[PDB]
Amino acid sequence: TVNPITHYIGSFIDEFALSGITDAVVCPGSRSTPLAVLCAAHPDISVHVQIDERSAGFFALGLAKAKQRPVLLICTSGTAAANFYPAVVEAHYSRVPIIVLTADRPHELREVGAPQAINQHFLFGNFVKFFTDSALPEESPQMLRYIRTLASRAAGEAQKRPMGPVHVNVPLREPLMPDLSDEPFGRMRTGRHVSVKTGTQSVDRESLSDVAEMLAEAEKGMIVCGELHSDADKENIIALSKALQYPILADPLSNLRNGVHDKSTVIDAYDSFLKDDELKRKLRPDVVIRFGPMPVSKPVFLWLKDDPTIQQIVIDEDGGWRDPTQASAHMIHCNASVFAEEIMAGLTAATRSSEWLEKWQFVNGRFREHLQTISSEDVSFEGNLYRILQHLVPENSSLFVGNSMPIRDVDTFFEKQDRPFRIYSNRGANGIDGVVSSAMGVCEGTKAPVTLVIGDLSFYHDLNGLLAAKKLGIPLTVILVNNDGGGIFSFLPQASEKTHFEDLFGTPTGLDFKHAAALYGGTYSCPASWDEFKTAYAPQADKPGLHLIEIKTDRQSRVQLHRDMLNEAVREVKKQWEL
Amino acid sequence: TVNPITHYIGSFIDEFALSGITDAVVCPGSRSTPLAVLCAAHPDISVHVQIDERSAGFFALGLAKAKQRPVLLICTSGTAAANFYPAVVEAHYSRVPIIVLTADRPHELREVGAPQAINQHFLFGNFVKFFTDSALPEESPQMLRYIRTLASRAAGEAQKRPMGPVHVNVPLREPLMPDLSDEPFGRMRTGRHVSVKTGTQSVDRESLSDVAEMLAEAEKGMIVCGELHSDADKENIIALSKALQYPILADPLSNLRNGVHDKSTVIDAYDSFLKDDELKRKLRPDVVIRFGPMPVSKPVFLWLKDDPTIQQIVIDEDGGWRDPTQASAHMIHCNASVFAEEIMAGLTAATRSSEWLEKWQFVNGRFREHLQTISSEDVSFEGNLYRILQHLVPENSSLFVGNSMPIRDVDTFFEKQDRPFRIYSNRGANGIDGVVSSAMGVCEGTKAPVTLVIGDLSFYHDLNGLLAAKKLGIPLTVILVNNDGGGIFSFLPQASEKTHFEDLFGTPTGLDFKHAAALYGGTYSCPASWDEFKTAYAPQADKPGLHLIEIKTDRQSRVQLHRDMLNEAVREVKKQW
Amino acid sequence: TVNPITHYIGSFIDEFALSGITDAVVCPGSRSTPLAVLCAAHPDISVHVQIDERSAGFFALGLAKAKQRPVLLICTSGTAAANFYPAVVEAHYSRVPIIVLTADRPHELREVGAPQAINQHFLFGNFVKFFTDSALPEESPQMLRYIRTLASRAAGEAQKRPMGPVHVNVPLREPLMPDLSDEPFGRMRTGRHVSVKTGTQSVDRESLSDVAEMLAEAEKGMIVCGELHSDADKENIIALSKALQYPILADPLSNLRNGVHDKSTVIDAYDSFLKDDELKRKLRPDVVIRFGPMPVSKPVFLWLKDDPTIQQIVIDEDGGWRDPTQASAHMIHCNASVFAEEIMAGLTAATRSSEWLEKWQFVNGRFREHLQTISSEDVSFEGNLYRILQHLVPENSSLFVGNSMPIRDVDTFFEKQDRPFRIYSNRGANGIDGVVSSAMGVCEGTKAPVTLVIGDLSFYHDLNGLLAAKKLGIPLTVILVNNDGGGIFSFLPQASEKTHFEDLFGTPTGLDFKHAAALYGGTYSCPASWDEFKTAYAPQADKPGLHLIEIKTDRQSRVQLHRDMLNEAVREVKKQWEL
Ligand SMILES: Cc1ncc(C[n+]2csc(CCOP(=O)(O)OP(=O)(O)O)c2C)c(N)n1
Ligand SMILES: Cc1ncc(C[n+]2csc(CCOP(=O)(O)OP(=O)(O)O)c2C)c(N)n1
Ligand SMILES: Cc1ncc(C[n+]2csc(CCOP(=O)(O)OP(=O)(O)O)c2C)c(N)n1
Ligand SMILES: [Mn+2]
Ligand SMILES: [Mn+2]
Ligand SMILES: [Mn+2]
Ligand code: NA
Ligand code: NA
Ligand code: NA
Repeated sequence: TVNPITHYIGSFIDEFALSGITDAVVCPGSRSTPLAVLCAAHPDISVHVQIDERSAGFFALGLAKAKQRPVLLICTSGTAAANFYPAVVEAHYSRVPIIVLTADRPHELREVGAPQAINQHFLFGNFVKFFTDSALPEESPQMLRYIRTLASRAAGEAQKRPMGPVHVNVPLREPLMPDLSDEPFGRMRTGRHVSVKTGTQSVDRESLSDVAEMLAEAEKGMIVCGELHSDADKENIIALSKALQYPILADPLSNLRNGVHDKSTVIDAYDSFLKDDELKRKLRPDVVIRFGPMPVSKPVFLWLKDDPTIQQIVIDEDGGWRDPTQASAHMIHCNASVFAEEIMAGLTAATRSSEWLEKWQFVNGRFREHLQTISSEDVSFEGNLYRILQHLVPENSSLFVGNSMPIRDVDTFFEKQDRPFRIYSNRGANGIDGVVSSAMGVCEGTKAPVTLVIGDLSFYHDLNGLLAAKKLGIPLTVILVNNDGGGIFSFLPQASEKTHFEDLFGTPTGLDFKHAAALYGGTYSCPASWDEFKTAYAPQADKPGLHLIEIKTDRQSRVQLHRDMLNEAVREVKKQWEL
Repeated sequence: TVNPITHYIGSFIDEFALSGITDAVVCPGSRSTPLAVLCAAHPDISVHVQIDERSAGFFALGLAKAKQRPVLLICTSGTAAANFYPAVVEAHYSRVPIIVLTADRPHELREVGAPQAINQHFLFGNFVKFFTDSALPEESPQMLRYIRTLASRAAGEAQKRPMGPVHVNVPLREPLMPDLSDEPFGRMRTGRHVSVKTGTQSVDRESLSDVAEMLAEAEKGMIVCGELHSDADKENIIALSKALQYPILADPLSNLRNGVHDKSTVIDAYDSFLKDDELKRKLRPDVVIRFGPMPVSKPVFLWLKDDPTIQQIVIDEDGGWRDPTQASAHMIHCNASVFAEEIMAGLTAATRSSEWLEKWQFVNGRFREHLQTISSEDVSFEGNLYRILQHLVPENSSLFVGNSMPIRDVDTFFEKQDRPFRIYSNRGANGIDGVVSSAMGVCEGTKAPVTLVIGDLSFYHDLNGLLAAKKLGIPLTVILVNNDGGGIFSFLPQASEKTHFEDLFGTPTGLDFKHAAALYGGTYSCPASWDEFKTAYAPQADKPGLHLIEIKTDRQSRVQLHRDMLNEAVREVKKQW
Repeated sequence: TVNPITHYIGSFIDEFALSGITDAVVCPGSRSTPLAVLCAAHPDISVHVQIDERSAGFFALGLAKAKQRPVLLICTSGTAAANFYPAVVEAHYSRVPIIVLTADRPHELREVGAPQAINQHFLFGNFVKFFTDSALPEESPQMLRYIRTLASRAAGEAQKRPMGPVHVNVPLREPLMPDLSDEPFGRMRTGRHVSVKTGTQSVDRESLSDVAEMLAEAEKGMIVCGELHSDADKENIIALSKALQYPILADPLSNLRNGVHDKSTVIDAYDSFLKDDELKRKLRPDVVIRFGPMPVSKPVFLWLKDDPTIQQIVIDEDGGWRDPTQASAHMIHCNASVFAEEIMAGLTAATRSSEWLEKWQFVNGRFREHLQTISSEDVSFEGNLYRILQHLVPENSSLFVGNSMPIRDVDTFFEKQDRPFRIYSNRGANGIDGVVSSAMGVCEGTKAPVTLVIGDLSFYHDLNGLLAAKKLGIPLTVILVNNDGGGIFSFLPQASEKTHFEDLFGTPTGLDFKHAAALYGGTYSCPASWDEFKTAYAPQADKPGLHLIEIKTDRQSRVQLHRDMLNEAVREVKKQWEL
């Protein structure tokens, strides 16, 4: 008897391959037997095996995040699928295309207390934009058309704007092993069963009129740019700002701070200097153009929120609604490059004055220049790491930035610079979970060196993710910023309420992470100065190697030091202004 | 200028305490500040701080599994809550009561791209029997009544049969820090705002007629008994099987293989000998009574499923539907003790024939007796562990058993004995996830020694759960069964196909676990013999102390040796006959 | 002191008006007080009061279908909202924008057995693309920004492609009456709080290459056009068929059969003649281009489904996936006009051969000519009503076509003609529910005459929808095709199993509908010939006026007369073809 799984799943897997899927992250199980095996057999899909399904999730995340096209993510029936939940959520908010396949029992064994079986229908709720429970396998030509169409449709839904996770629950009946000598991947058509052509979203010159006029009329504007992934969008946003002569508050994930592009318009110190009331009044713009999601900067958020008379224009091609201020005045569902090209074409020919832009460049330059006069030697002040690391991230490598303080410190401390490198971070939901695995995935995805900057609780959180270093031979340099607990919470007003603060917020572990390096076969460094940090820090991607570089820092004293440093620089700016 | 959070959340947490909540498992975060601070400040609730929310969830699972009453599980907004999903699923199917509180942002900050904010409504779907999005804090008498009522209700729901997880999403608005010096816990009533009294379920004399008739008139019955947690139900199920003279196929989770109760009726080798067609025909029963969920034994499942003419009577007080054979003939939603007694009170004085019982005892005695003559010295054969460890587990302690082969090996090799101890396992959904933390929770829950028997892939899966040892000073003995990979898959007929087997199923980590022991401050042992295993093995609960005992075994040769051993004790049974 | 509801809900309703809402369909209730009163008081919103929520829902459906922009749909707490489900489902599949607002009890009165309170959270599941449970009313400036933003957002989501229903559940605390003397609609800005600019989707020249290339090369192509709304799209689809010389199988809902456009390419008898295997064999195309949802024609479906080697190109601007054949070869997520212009731009100037097209025009013309010769005098044969009615539908009016046989008969017997009028049908889910109220709403919507052709079970189903005639003074001409039961089931192979058929499928009512006309103050006709019909039939929209025109037909003999009549025409075609 032919087993219907051979050609049904064969066709399913083959069609994903035809769709451009080149990678599959697979977690072991018996029930998922045919999905796994057939991904392995298929010559166009590379299989990455991961034991911990939570890490597996964030690994696929990182992979897909790197290439901006989907990867398969496969597990067996039971709590295995439930473990994907954190990564699916992050993928949903970050708009990362993932195709989740979960094996399931057939109907006669569901909802009746069979071993390892759970309700997998709509498991991920609305975090996935497409869900289906595939038909029990069948061999008819009509059902093979159905299964290939399902695969294409799933891949198509993942890549369709609001890119995100999709979910196919795959019930499978016993005899699970596909017959690999019976052309399981056999096709009827020459190429793709169905090719899916998704498109760009545009808003025309005319409906854009209100916005063009307010931009034509406002000398005082600023562009706020969060996470960016498109080169074209970056070139065009930069061009747009020169045409308007508006400064760009550039979030680190925007990657406008680091590159050979023109940066005269780029402002990198705003998170610090905008905490001052007086500089805010001075730099208050009449109009704001936002690109991408909200920047990391809390002071930019508070600024737009607490001053709603500032007219915000929000550009989001995907047509979502990302504006926690409730104060934005225009929500524009337009490709960033189309939007910028249209505005530029509508402006008059006269080069605008750069006076307004100069105020910003003045405040920014004077801020950074004063910071330079303040010592960065002390490795135990957490801030200094970033003041040093910015200059050392090798050209064309990736920097994966942990949540909690590291993404805030990168924002605070990274100045604009001429060397290309990519900053990545899990900013859809800001989890400290699966960060190691995301960085691992990014590495698989880019095939270039990756540095991961990460706090100790986060590191601990995804210790399991280090398995990929050896098991998959994935090179990674981890900069572990270890202040033994949750350093971010020291910034809360409630940090003085000391009877509970340490138990419930500081939460130290006391862990010696050199044992984690050994566990996962990585090398270990614990530099006591930047000279020896520089000697230790050498990311690479030519061969396997896990390098843990641990920096011990003092969370109990960092807040006052941090604030004195910045306040002192802000104070200097105000003095220069008065000259 | 009062913060409404002070008394609103104060009243919320205080009421949980009034309901009998004594433990809160708490994961750090900003938005959950009042939840965590108030649990900490309240004199009746012990706080257990966990960093890894996935671990935290299984830690709470184990705590509530040990006590059969709800604990609080708390986290802040975002992917934190999503990390509770695996434990919530297991609690759902194991029927473990847990009250999940997830901090959220307020409305003006939801669904709008705010930092760390996710859609938390109905987060766990129907794995939870009760969900609500609680009101934004307000301090009026009416809303304080509402909030106290919600806590009790949440508590009551988790304990209402099918016990299980419940979820309250708690949106909170800045000023987050409650004012501790302003009587946050103040009430209007002397005790509980609302006391919830749930009850036992009963089916009456009449409705049990057809069933009590068939049992009376059937000589050839067996009782299948999986996981049980009731002392009364255990006694009565035994009483019952004496009155009828039916054998009891005791799943390890029934715990009927290890206690002071009478065990003449208890059968423990069935999973092994029922693999033979001939012994099955000899011992084919007319009627089967089931208590608890499905036993671990696949052969018992396949028996009832492939011989549908065997009449099954399934007893389930919770009214669930656990029977993947699709062939049971009576589903009875009645308390196990009430059912047993009603069946017994309707039996005549006609002292029952025990030949049928004796056929079972014969087969069990002969199986065990022959196996005993087989050498157990080789530490590298996985089965031997359980053959030795059975006699070593301290009295009044707990053995937590990992999924995959360990629960199966416990089934195969644990014989009935008089030494009392409890066996636990995550058999709701058989995950290899969070097993270490569940054992950790059981230890906290019982304040008695705990031994965890776990395979290597599962141990790696919840390495992070070991943090509880130093951070919470919970003692634990871990017997790490390391065969470097997924040993269970070797039993599959598809293990023969070699090109992919190892990659996709074997999946070795090659991890050296001594480094893990160092990481979490545990003492390490790697005994080459049962003598040094004995010296190393010393579970205790008086002080902190993590002990990792690694047994290296060979999965490549394990199956063939396992089958020989067993097929030989079966052959020997068929001859003694 | 002040009631929060006054400015909270006031700001909510005012912002909907600022969004473009001009109509609110409202159902009475106590808990929905502020919603209904404030809509009533607002100068830009017309309130339409419907008692039966199910009718209300379909009425809102027709109103929004007519104008292609959203309306408010409002009811109190409880089963009232559950009665919107059928309309919401139809709006979802038909892609009709509706903003559904449901009043609710406050938290302290929910899930605790309070009178009339049900769980309204996610009431409509995923039939709505946006749902929220709004905050309890508050008066703070931040919450008035939140609620105005919510109104904009709800409106924006209903109009955002795949247009459809959205749901806001509105919990309200008692004292419910807003203070109308305290400027409930007061703004913080001049004009819209946020303006939402949706755009259009385009695929660029380059990713259209393969499809353009195959279309330039395929002589034998066909365009299949289902429900259309855009005038630009019609013009461009027609232009494209001439550039390519492809016939357009024009579904009645394309409205390509009844307008001033060039119809030289329009094929109208395909549903009939494509039932024949030999004509199918002769007219088989290599490529198919689909616009709009699937047509009504079952024969076209089965054709495309059973010959998967016919290469289909489906254009769907909204990004959905409408193809029940599982056989399509390309899904293009692109504006139809844009797609059309791109293909035309890539075509050479060379004369396109018209022989292929002439085969189709020949078949169609011969079919229709032979049908001309078959008499239509018999008012008891249902087909005839449509052969007569097509020339009688007043120019610039609407024909709303009931589901079941009417839509099929319209497809069968409406030929192309130069007279303009619009045909509407609820083809989203094909329900026989709410058709009257839909019609009523199309009349409110177009401010022009509406004719409704509907079968008797359907007409019975929404008898309540006729209240809108008296109560709301809406004129409607109802052509009631009464065959006493489910006429359509006679085409089933199972109409022979007489032992259960009449009981389960025929389902006669015996109802004398003149009582219904009387109940609702309508005038009644029962024409015995087409002459009496031509005399009674006079759709208008200047005054109130409900006209019920009943046609009694015989479903027992219909099928054979129908099939004989069409097969006769088909056979004439083949004869003619041989000459
Ligand atoms: C999965 C998850 N759980 C909890 C949180 C709440 N949270 C935000 S920051 C933080 C502490 C992070 O500590 P660490 O990684 O050491 O960085 P640090 O604060 O020391 O810079 C926590 C627990 C979260 N963001 N994600
Ligand atoms: C969370 C989860 N992922 C995957 C599975 C599928 N599964 C069942 S047993 C097993 C292998 C476990 O290996 P180990 O703990 O070493 O036990 P062994 O098979 O060697 O006895 C797997 C992957 C599961 N049950 N749960
Ligand atoms: C709400 C609903 N219920 C049932 C159906 C199934 N259905 C399709 S046609 C039909 C019969 C309708 O009869 P009628 O309106 O008299 O038109 P006729 O069939 O006589 O052409 C039914 C019940 C449906 N489409 N919608
Ligand atoms: Mn830290
Ligand atoms: Mn193992
Ligand atoms: Mn009818
Ligand atoms: Na492969
Ligand atoms: Na406490
Ligand atoms: Na009005």
